[PDB]
Amino acid sequence: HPETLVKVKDAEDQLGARVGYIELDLNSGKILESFRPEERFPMMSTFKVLLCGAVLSRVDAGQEQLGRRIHYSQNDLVEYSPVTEKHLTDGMTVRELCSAAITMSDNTAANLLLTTIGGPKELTAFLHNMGDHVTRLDRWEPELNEAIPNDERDTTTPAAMATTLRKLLTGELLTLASRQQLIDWMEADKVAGPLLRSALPAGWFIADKSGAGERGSRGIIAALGPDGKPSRIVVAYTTGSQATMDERNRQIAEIGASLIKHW
Repeated sequence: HPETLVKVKDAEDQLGARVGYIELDLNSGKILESFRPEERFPMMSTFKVLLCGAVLSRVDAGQEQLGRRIHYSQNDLVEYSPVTEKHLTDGMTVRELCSAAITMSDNTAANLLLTTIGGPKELTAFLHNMGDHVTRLDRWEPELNEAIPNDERDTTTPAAMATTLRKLLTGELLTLASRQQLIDWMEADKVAGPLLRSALPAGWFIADKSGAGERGSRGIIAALGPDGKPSRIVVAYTTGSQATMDERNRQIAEIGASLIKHW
């Protein structure tokens, strides 16, 4: 809705930075709204959905098993590892690692999963071979969050991200069991509190993945819809703002409000 566009323009003016935005019908694939959909934005932790997407693709091929247990060291623990720091002795399964990566945004869990698939270059190769020749991951956690101006490393466009997410959740790439698993992990997201979920009415379905980085980097990707079933995909990014985390959350929150209001 045009009223959602002005909120994005409102967000742009108040934050003093670019705001990437796109709205996409989950079923048909028709873009309902798009603001700067061809510009690049830092992915931040939103890449962790694409990460486990490649992981599930390997699971389908038999190259990976969700029950496989991975042990790791203390030297592997990077900043913000709320789950993986608790399992140095017993280790964690691939399933548990993806759960920590998508629900808790465990940075160490993400790196461990990246090692399984062959690193960021292989995640980029994965996205490339599913028709996404725009999105690229170059670095590991937490270096991928640097968000240097005009740096195209670890970035994406709202359009590429939205269509990629749709193809993972509902596309022909992954099996039915894996599509359900990925959206289940997203539905159980714990660290997207003051965003789209803040404007989400009761009974509405949401499965998302938020992100935060340096230099005012904020973002979220989500499949949601009323009556407990997802019907649209929403992708929103921003970077460059000197604003606090609080306003960046509330700006994206206000964008979600008009989205719901003019559903």
